[PDB]
Amino acid sequence: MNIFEMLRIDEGLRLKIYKDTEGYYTIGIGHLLTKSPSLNAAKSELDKAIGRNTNGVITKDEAEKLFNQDVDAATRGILRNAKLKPVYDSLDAVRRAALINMVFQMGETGVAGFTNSLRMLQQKRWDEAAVNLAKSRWYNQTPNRAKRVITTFRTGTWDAYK
Ligand SMILES: [Cl-]
Ligand SMILES: [Cl-]
Ligand SMILES: [Cl-]
Repeated sequence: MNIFEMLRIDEGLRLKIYKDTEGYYTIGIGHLLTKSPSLNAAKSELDKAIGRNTNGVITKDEAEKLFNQDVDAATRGILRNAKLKPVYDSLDAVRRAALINMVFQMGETGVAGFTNSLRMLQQKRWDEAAVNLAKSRWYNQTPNRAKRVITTFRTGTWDAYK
């Protein structure tokens, strides 16, 4: 397993514009297009992202390409964030993947706000961090996915994805 396969499992793959769990226009492997309620604003962002007139539909290669960009960008954003970088650097490879997963879903800002959990993760208090992570909108809104990520931070293994 690796970050790519992990995200592929959590986000799925859809080739036509769809709405995410929050109601936002997305495509591919969890590539958010816009928070705007307009399908037209979404198709336009799509064409700009792809470099062609898509008419709201992309190929598998294009979805994969967006995904590669988004993972890279997620990871690099973590290294550039003063609150996240130190946590990431302290983690082992498996847990690093868990933190990238949360940043991919919720944005760097969102994650950077889990101050207490980040502190427990850096201290390697796994069970305590698992408990704290769960007291969040994140966990209540997407319980299945959050548990998978939480178990990942707790155990340092990919068991939840097997
Ligand atoms: Cl893009
Ligand atoms: Cl460095
Ligand atoms: Cl879920």
